[PDB]
Amino acid sequence: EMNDYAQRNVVPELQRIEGVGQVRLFGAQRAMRIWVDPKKLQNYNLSFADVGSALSAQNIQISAGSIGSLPAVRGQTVTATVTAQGQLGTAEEFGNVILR
Amino acid sequence: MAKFFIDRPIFAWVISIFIIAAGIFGIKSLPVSQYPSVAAPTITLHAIYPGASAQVMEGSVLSVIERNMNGVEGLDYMSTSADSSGSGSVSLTFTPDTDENLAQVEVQNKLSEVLSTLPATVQQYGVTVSKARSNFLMIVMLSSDVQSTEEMNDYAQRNVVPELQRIEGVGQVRLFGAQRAMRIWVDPKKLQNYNLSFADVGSALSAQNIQISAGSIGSLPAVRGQTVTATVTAQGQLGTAEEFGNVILRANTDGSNIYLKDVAKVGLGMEDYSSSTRLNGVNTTGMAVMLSNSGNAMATAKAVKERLAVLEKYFPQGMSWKTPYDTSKFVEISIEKVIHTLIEAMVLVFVVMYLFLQNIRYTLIPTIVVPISLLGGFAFISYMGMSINVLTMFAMILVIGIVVDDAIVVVENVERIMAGEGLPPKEATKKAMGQISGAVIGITAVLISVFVPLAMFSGAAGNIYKQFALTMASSIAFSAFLALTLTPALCATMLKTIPKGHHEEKKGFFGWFNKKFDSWTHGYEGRVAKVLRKTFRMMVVYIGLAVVGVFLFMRLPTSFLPTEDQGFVMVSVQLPAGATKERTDATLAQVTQLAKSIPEIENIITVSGFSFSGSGQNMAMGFAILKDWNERTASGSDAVAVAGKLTGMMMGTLKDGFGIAVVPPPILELGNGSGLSINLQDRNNTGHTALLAKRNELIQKMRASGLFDPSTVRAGGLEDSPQLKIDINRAAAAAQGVSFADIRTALASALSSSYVSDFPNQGRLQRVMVQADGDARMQPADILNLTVPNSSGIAVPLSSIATVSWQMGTEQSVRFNGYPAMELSGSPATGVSTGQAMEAVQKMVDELGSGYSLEWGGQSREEAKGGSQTIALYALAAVAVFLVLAALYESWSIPLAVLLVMPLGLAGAAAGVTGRNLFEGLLGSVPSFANDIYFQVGFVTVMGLSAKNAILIIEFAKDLQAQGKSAVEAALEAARLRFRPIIMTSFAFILGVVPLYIAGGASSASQRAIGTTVFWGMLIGTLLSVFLVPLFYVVVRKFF
Amino acid sequence: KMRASGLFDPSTVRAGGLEDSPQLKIDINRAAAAAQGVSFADIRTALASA
Amino acid sequence: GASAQVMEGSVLSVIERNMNGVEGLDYMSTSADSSGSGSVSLTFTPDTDENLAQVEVQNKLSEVLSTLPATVQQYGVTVSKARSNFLMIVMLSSDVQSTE
Amino acid sequence: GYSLEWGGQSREEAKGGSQTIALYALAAVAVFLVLAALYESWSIPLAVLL
Repeated sequence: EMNDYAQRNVVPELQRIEGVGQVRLFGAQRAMRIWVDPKKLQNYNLSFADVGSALSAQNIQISAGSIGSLPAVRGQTVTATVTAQGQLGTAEEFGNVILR
Repeated sequence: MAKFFIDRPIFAWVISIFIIAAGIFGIKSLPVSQYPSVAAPTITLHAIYPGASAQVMEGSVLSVIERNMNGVEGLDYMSTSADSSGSGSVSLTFTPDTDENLAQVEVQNKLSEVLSTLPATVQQYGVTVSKARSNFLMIVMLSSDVQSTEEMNDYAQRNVVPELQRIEGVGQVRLFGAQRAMRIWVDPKKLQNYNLSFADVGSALSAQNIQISAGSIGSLPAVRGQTVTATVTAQGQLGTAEEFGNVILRANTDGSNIYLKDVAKVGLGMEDYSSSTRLNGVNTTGMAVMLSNSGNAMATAKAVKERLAVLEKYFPQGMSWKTPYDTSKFVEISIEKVIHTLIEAMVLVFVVMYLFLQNIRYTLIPTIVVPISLLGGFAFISYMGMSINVLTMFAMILVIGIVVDDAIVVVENVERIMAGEGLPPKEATKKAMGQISGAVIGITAVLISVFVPLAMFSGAAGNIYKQFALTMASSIAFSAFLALTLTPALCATMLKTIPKGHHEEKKGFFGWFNKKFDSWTHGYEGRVAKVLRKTFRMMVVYIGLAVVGVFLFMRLPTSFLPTEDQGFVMVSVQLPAGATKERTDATLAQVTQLAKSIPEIENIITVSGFSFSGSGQNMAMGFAILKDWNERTASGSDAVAVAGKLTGMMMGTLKDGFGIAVVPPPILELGNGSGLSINLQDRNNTGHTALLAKRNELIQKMRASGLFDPSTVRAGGLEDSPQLKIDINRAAAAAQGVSFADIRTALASALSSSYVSDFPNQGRLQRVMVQADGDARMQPADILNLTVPNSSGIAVPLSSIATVSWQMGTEQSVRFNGYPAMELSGSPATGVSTGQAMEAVQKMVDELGSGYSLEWGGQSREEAKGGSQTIALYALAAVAVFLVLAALYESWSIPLAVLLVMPLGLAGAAAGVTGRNLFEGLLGSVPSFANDIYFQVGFVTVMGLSAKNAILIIEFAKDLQAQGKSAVEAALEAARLRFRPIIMTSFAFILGVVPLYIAGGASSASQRAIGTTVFWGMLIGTLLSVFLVPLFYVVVRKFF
Repeated sequence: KMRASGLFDPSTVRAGGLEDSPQLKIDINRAAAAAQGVSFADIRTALASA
Repeated sequence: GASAQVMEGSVLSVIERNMNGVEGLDYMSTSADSSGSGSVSLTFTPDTDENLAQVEVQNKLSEVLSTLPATVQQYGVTVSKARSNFLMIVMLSSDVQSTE
Repeated sequence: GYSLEWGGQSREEAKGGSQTIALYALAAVAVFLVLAALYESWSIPLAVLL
């Protein structure tokens, strides 16, 4: 938690000083680590490439667009931007990633 | 020097010739513009990503770009801005004294490795690295009334743009509009009828529309016996819409394959259809000709107009160029004003010298001395790498009296010695030079010591003051060197020997003028002798005048540059959220019909879909450009009255939306009128509603419990908008045959556009874009779900899985220094400085919880610094002038006698601007005079000239005491000897600034602000100095 | 007209550019490609891998 | 896969027409053969350092990198501020092996 | 419409055509100004320019 708070609030604030060239944080920031048991992949006949394809296909930003764009017909009045989340940000959501 | 240059007139004449030649070579090698390099290096990116909201674009590109733009040498601050259009801008502002090219290539080298983790959509359009600091020369408009916007844009890009940026002087031409592209208007009903989609259409557009590299017959590893080598050309790329209409999508087993002309609509169009430009109601393109550094602006505009006439000789039926706004005409009127005041100053100096010195051979001396000093000042301008602009010419206007004053006071002493002693002009000029050589050396050193700390500030005001300092100090030094060398030769060779008794025994008009001037001098000497007895009452009334001058100076408002008329008024139309382009165009047509009913407005430029306060489908802007200054010579003809009448007509006629009409200020980098901006940042990254609640709490605390003019304080960003968010249920998709990439591809193909490949269109290469059908995407009902991963699979639409419902979401995202922020606006309403308002808003943001900070941006960063740059430098300049006077007079107390004319100019200038404000407040508009840059430099010039007069009086009084005279007697003879040249240079300066007092037209506000300041300062300073300087000498001689 | 004039000696005044050579030109007929059943990816790969 | 017409018209033309505005530049000379290899030669004024000109060329080049085709953005535009004449020709000779 | 341009040494040789008379006039007026400064006469340096 302190290494994640240092990378987001302490490191980019003190590296804008005239003279500072490198800020080497002894540690690492936050990431989502998935520890896979290889003995369970032999039972369900799965591989790491299937997990990678399921993580690349189900976790992506969905940029839909807008309703009533600028090349419109004569008569359009209401314009509303469509926003789709379509993304994962918690561990209990990442636990339900569909493989097969 | 003075004894050496009198017996050798050619030795000074050739030095004057060298200074003339250096000034000519400097004038012929100076850049011409209107405003100098005031700005800091600023880098703008302008990334493109169509079909996205503000938060998605922010979390996609802005957080990845801004997290790696740290460590660059000289970075001051950074900000990112995004909206719902699809274009985000990252403004990186650097520190001064930093090279902008190295900073720009450092941002480019950082973006070269930032771009590797960017998505594939922003890599096709590319993220450029540009600079915000750019010049501005001309605007070229093209109206045809028979063609469209895209055809005129293509004609300008093919025949006008490559011919305008090839001449000398033009730096960069930027078009205002989208280029041509191949739009494929695809109907999804034919796709779901023929069981197609958009992915196969994009794959076909990437597959058939492609370039082939076939190689060459007879390569280098050849066989024994080959003689002929030939290359193979295989052109398999489409370039016609009829060729694009026959793109095979899927071939059947029997025949009749699916084309692109039966399930879609292929045709030429624009790229985004966002921005439009109109001039008086017709279709009009846009070109912003930007000047380059070290170039000319007067000849460049004439060359652009000649090239436009050559192109108009080959224009088609309808098209005609028209330039509504030009900045090159801003500088020819200034040079014309400089030449006009120079000619008028020569005329008045000739008139005064013919009235006083009663001859014509004396008048030839300053008319040679002054232009060589002007050329030496121009040579010192060109040596330091400066340029010619409005501030340089205003400083050359303000230095006119200073370079004639040393020419007058030398020849006055020469004529006085020749009339008194009857000597030949050689010995008389030698005696006058031995009298006043050290005096003019001390005057020159005092003027240099005054004008040096003006060029020592930091910021925009320092960049403004540096031009005035480096012009006026150089002109003073060159005029002093000319008065030391060349002027004794002109008084020695050109002058005639005065006749004893017969000269100064006039008959005619003058003898009466000589008798009246002698009676006035006797009355002035009697008044001085009456003043020189009661020293205590005169001292306490001088102390009272000094403290009331400090009191009148302290109660003045502050400014940097006052606003002035430029010839155009900027208007902005802001419709409510959820508005299309048809209501925006109707309101802009109403704005045009309102602006056509005003006789002051000449043209009107109308821009739809783009504004300075955020771009969108409802924002719009306009520029109402007025007529010339000759036909607008009235009371209600300035841009402020036109803006007020336009606001009053917009509030009464424009029903849909609201539109404000404000005058454009001076230089944007100097935000005079921004007040106090607050960027309320968040550190813990809570959300958007908590930051909005905190911004509302700050607004309510600054309105009800504040003094920040509560009628005008508001959020200076953009309000929220209703949206059409969805919630894709993964549990319903996992229990059915619904994947996740198919919904993404369906939404990105329906509600947004796609860029697949390029195609050649008459030499150049343009884009090919698929936008499906426009009519289908009108209602919020979206039913397109498909793609079961084993078949076509039409099972259920996006009704139970999507759960479409309306929401309220923001349409703008602004981040400051990595953290998101909200833009505010303050105002120092009623006589309150910003130094306590900053502490008040600091306490208001400190009394909240931990995790909410602030950051002053724009103009408030220079006012955030302490006040140790004006008072300390002024005290150092004053003590350095004191030490120069102690070196001159060989004493310590008499420099304190000279230093008592310094509050007199401040008191006179403050009383003059207060009288002008109270005179214009009862008979006109709001007083627009304050403690700006022009008032300060006028106070500096009247301080220098009053100090010069005081040094001359003190040097004339000090040498008369060594011959067995007292203090009051030497002061009386010094006043009697110096009554004439002081009133001579005062009459010359006042008659020179009389046209500067009532000047009207282009840039007339700055001319009035310098003119009334130097007028009242010179008047009150002379009328107090000629009665107080012998009193100061007397009360110092006895006091010590 | 620059040669054989007395000021410029012959056999040394030539052009400084590469002269034009006869090249091979391929015109793809998409109508026969649609009627016979060959896509554009096959001819492109053949011409780029030959 | 380009001739001498579209290569100098789509790649070298925009670079030549947008390279104007740089101070010191006296003349330009672009050349493109039939093998698809362009060469823009920018000649400056004498008495002027290459340190500022070499970064102003890269500043005026990166603005037109987005309107360039996607093929020339992968190979990039190489900047070589070298002379054209030859100083020395080092010849290596051996009678025991081939020249490769 | 058919205009010519030079290259390399020819550009410098074409640029150094009008420099000679201007250089001679500048050297002559420099000698004139220096000898008028030193010997304090206008008639002295006119006999040196001959």
